[PDB]
Amino acid sequence: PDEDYWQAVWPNTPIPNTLKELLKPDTQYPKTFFFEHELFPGKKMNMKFSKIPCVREAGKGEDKYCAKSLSTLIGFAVSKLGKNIQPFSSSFLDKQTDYTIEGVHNLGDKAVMCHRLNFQSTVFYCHEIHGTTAYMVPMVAADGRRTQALAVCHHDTSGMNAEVLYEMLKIKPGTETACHFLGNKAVMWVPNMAVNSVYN
Amino acid sequence: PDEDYWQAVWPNTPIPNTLKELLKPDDTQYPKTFFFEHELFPGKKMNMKFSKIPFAQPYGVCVREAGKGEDKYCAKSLSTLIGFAVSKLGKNIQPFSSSFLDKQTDYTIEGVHNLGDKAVMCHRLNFQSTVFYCHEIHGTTAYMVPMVAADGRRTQALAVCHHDTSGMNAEVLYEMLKIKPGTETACHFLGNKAVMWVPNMAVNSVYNN
Ligand SMILES: [Cu+2]
Ligand SMILES: [Cu+2]
Repeated sequence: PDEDYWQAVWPNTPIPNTLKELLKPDTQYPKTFFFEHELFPGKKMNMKFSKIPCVREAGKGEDKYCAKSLSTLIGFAVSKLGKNIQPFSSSFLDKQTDYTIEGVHNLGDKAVMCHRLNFQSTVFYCHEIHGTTAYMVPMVAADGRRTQALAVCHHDTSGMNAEVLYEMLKIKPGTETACHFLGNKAVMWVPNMAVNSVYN
Repeated sequence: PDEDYWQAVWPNTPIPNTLKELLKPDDTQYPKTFFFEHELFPGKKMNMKFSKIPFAQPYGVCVREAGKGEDKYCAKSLSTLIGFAVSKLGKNIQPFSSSFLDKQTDYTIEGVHNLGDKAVMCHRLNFQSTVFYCHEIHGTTAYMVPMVAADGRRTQALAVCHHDTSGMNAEVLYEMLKIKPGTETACHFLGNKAVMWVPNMAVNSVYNN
C-alpha cells in the first residue's frame, strides 16, 4: 500500500532507506553550532549529541502542517514545491563522535522540513523554510565509514534565544549567519534542480 | 567523423560545450591566486588574479615530449585523447573544465564538491593545432567549485589541492602563502583551457545510493 502511493508519484524510484525507516510506527539531537566558514574540506567536527532538544496544532499558518501518513506527507510537500523533489535526511552513525568534512553541497533556500515526532505513531510536523540555506555535508567518520548530514544556515539570524547564540558563537541576533546540523529523524524535501547543481 | 568517435564511446551524450570549444583548431589566462583548503567555504570572497603567462611550468603540473614517463602523453586528436583517458580510468568518466567569465574579477563561493584523487588532466597547448599534454594526478585532490560572480552570473571552476605539497617552486609557495614545501596542502584553480577527466562514481557522491 505505502509504496503504491509512492510509486504512483515517483514510478521507478523506491522509498529511500532513510525515509523508509522514518515511516515505520528517544533520539539524538546534535547540539554543535557553527559559522558557515567552518564548512570546509578537512574540518574536524566533534559532534555533541543530546537526548533532548499537531498535538500542538501550530499550523494556524497554512505554511505549517501535521502529517499522519505518507500520502498526506507527499501531498503537502508537492503542494508547496511541486512533484520534482527528493527527500533527504542525515545519517549520523551509531556511536561515532568525530567526523571529517569531505565537501559541502548547496541545496538552496526553498525546501520543506518534516520532523518525525517521537510518538509511536507515524507523525511529522512539516513546514516551509524561509531566510535559511540548506546544505548536504558528506563526512567520513573516525572508523573510516563515509556518510553525510544535513546542515541548515539561518541567515535571517533573528527570532532565536540570543543567550544560546552568545553561548555557542559569542554573538547576538541580526548580525551573522548561524548554522547547525539536523538529526537523523528529520526529512527535508528539496527540488531536483538544486541537487543537480552543475550536472543540470 | 569527430562526433562519431565520441558517440561510439558515449552514445546519447554530446561533447559538452566546454570540451567542444577546446577541440577547435592566442593568449589565454592563468589564474594566479593560491589558497589553503580551509578557504574553500560557502561565502568565501575570492578576488581572482589572472596572468597572461604561466609561472615557469603550468603552475606546477611537449614538442620536446617531456612526456617520456608513460604516465604522461601528448594527445593530437579527440580519439587519442579519449584512448589515453580510458586507458587509465576506464570508460565511465566525464570531462570537466573551469568556466571563468570574461572580465569578472570577484566571485563568491557557493559550495565545494569533492572529485577525489583519481583523474587525468589535459592541458590544451597554445598551438593552432589541437594538442593537449595529458597526465595522471597523484598526491592531489580535485574539486568542483560553484561560484557566483559580482555581476550575478553563476558558474563554476575546478580547484586542485596538492597534499603531497612537494615538487614545486618553494619561492611561489612562499610568495603566495609564506610557506615552504612539505608542510601544508596548497590549492589553486585551473584555467578554462584545462580538461580534467573524472570517474562518474566521484561525481554522483551521495546520489549513488
Ligand atoms: Cu535551526
Ligand atoms: Cu597545481
